[PDB]
Amino acid sequence: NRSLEDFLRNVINKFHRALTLRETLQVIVEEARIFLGVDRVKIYKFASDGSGEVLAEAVNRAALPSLLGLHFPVEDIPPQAREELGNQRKMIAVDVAHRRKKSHELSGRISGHYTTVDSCHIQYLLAMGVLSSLTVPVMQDQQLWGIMAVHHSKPRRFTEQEWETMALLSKEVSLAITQSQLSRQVHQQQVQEALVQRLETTVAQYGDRPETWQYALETVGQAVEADGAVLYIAPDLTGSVAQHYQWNLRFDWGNWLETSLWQELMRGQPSANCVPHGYTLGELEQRSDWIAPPESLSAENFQSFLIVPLAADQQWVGSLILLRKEKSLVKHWAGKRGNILPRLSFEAWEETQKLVPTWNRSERKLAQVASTQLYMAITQQ
Amino acid sequence: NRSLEDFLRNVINKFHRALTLRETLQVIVEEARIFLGVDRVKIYKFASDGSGEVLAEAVNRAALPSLLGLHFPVEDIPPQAREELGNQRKMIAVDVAHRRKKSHELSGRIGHYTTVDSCHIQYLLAMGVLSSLTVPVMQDQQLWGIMAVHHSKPRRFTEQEWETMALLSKEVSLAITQSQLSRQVHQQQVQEALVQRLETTVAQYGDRPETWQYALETVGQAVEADGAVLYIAPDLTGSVAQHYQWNLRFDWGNWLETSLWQELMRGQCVPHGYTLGELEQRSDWIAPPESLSAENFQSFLIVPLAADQQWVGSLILLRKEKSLVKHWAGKRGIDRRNILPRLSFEAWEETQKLVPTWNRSERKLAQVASTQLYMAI
Ligand SMILES: *[C@H](C)[C@H]1/C(=C/c2[nH]c(/C=C3N=C(/C=C4\NC(=O)C(CC)=C4C)C(C)=C\3CCC(=O)O)c(CCC(=O)O)c2C)NC(=O)[C@@H]1C
Ligand SMILES: *[C@H](C)[C@H]1/C(=C/c2[nH]c(/C=C3N=C(/C=C4\NC(=O)C(CC)=C4C)C(C)=C\3CCC(=O)O)c(CCC(=O)O)c2C)NC(=O)[C@@H]1C
Ligand SMILES: N[C@@H](CCC(=O)O)C(=O)O
Repeated sequence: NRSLEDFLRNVINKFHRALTLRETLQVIVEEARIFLGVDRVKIYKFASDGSGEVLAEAVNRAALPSLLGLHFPVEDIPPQAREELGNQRKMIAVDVAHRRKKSHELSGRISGHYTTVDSCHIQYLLAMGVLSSLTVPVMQDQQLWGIMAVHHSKPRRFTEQEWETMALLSKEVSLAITQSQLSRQVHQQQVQEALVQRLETTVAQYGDRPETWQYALETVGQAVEADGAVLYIAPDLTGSVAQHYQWNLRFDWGNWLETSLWQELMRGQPSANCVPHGYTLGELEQRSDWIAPPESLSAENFQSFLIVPLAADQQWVGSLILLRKEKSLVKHWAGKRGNILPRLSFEAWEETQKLVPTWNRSERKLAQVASTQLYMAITQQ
Repeated sequence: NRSLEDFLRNVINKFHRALTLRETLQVIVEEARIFLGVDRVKIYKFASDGSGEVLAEAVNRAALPSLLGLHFPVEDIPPQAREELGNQRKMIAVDVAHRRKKSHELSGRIGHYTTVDSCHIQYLLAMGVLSSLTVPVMQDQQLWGIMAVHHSKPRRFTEQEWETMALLSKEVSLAITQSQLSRQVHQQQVQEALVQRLETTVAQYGDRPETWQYALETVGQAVEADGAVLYIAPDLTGSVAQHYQWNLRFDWGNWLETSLWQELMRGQCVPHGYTLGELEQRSDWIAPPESLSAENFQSFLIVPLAADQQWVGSLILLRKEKSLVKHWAGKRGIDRRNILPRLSFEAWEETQKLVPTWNRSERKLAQVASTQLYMAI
């Protein structure tokens, strides 16, 4: 007999009333650095393409540089090393001055063997001013989420007491990542429900008037974090012209929406139940029925479209159109990357990248739930 | 630059100060029952043998009975059901009155029915249950247990409720991980505090024989043994074969000189476990007096204090037979357990006898203390 909105709030109040993920990573590296008495302890998180970022860092600035916020390319860690770190779950200790390494299991020991290090990784570590390195794999969903990096500018051997402690801290990071990922999912459930309740109240208050649909559309566009949005309402029983509503736009899509192109698009039909389908601008232009929009239309940098038909079997009543502009992202890399020899400079290199917007799992679900509500509201609930 | 003792206490203070595992399961089931408005929500944890226990429960007592603390046997949940819940991670809903079921993925979210086996139908009817939702609880990609949602009346669960239960299952899984990691850190302190306790008694209390008695009781308490034996091999040419005892009635001075224990205290500092049944079936086996066997020691953890060449002593950690009592939900038959379901789930109390084992934490701890003593004398 308790509402969902009240229930989700109780989950966070009791199970997710903690610190953020970033703040937790920061606490962990500082405790490791003090306990080890080393120059630098970092936490590095892989991206999908194998590259990564330094998310947390405790560092003696007099001894080592700060790599916080810097990105490293995929080639820095070759498949051989990733295999040993992830699938074998090996912590790796590199003794630079003697060009040797050793591996201990992240799991346990129940009881060291030295191996010669490749000359590239030796120069690499030298270029960093590092003579002692301990790489600790961070696991999540049986995958290498990233590493914990312990660096010292002087020769430094680690006792087993220190191995086990870093292995323990690795599980703490894994714990926090799990915590943060679940708290994210709960919060997405709150946003979903808050959108539904807001839409229901809007209709109950205003009814079947343009103010309802204008307010509802931009409420949805804001929840799904789009850059712009359009709600199209088809002619009802015995004809009722056509209604369209816009948010964060500049020109009237009214005439453009009546095009053969958009009538097919809004229904989710190719030829060129509220299942949202994503599109890029470059894909729509390749349609056989593609008709160019006005001049000051394509200059708004709108590149990503999420079109959701307002339908239910033999009943199509309209469509929800969510838009996203091309975004410019800045990444600071450690040295100039963009082969056989390692780079010997790790200075901050700035790069700007025009990324094509994507509609993730949560946003697509949110758009589905939103359009479903819109369908039920249009057919007079 | 920091000691280990200070570090581990900071880890617990900063990451492990919250509700216990038991308290969290009880919070979770109570929120689930109130939210769903059903008669009973339970959390059920599997043992290694396939059986399980109702750890937490929220129940409308005027609608359904209480199963809190009760054990259910392995036969109740057949291999195929464990496969669906575990490796396939299926949430299973049973509509008893129509003898049908539908399955949904624990993580899948964006409706088909199948006939339920007649046995599981009788089973749920015997419980007074007409509507059931079984949600797998995972840990390390293994089926840790289930969350059981039971209603006496027919009840179809909406999509919003499926996701919500799935979310609570992830919450349970999180609390389990936190609990286990909290246990590891605590066992790290026990191992640490043992060492510092010994070292304060080594370089300060001299080489008095009273030290080997205090270290024996300190280690014995840390490993939570019922009795401890420290055997000192003859020193140099021919000193004296000594032995210290803790919580040991009779004197094992004679039995230790036997080739039975002489071979056991030399391996063949890695700890190794033995049950009494193993010793009795040994080709090398000589019986002890009745006064020694009257204490009923069944589990032996022998840790040879040696480094290849030099073998100066051996550590023997002992545990008596344990008696565990189980409250089975209904009386189990002597045979034909997979043939017919029980129709009565009244608490049947059975006492069990078992030989205690030595887990990874205790064997690691026994190894730490043993090496600590080897370098001592
Ligand atoms: C040589 C042309 C190329 C190359 C090869 C290479 N790398 C490794 C091992 C590792 N390199 C890293 C990189 C990092 N360590 C860090 O701390 C950070 C920042 C947080 C980065 C980006 C890691 C983690 C490993 C694995 C663990 C280790 O310490 O070795 C090897 C293997 C070494 C060996 O054989 O012993 C090789 C061959 N590195 C380059 O940059 C070139 C492109
Ligand atoms: C028949 C002779 C034997 C038998 C077989 C059987 N069981 C199932 C399905 C399940 N049975 C359980 C048991 C429990 N449910 C609970 O809620 C609790 C907590 C107190 C227990 C111990 C579970 C979890 C399942 C799986 C999920 C489900 O609801 O189905 C089946 C499969 C049913 C099917 O056809 O799908 C079968 C064949 N059960 C017996 O007890 C007999 C000894
Ligand atoms: N060797 C794999 C990674 C294996 C792992 O994740 O453990 C790679 O380079 O992508």
